[PDB]
Amino acid sequence: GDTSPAQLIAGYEAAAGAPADAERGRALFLSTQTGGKPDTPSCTTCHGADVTRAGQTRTGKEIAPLAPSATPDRFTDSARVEKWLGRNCNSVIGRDCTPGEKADLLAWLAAQ
Ligand code: HEC
Ligand SMILES: [C-]#N
Repeated sequence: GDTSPAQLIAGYEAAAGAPADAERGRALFLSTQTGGKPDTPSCTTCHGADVTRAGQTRTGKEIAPLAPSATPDRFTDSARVEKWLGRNCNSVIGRDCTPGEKADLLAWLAAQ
């Protein structure tokens, strides 16, 4: 792609002013939120709790696994991460994810 996962995470860490924390990323990803859309209370609603397995849309269509260990080119395009997170941070949390949240989430996801 046009970037590496490390370059993406570094960019978010610089915007947040702090290093990524993958344990915080894991906790946010598995969390149940109440501020966003009713049908999507968690990132796991579509991607599952184990990101090495396929996820499912809200209609049951298969979503390729988010883990780079199962799907190779994950997190190698800066616009694609922004485009999807720009949509589903709002759907799950009710607001855009901050750059620190994006750093933490990708740091956890990139190691799976
Ligand atoms: C269903 C409505 C979703 C919810 C809720 C969340 N995500 Fe998602 N995500 C969804 C799709 C259909 C896709 C694209 C399909 C694909 O195979 O990529 C994505 C994509 C992402 C990405 C980008 C991956 C890349 O290749 O760079 C990321 C980083 C991601 N999803 C993470 C993520 C998080 C952190 C969520 C909660 C805030 C979340 N997703 C919610 C579908 C859905
Ligand atoms: C997904 N975003």
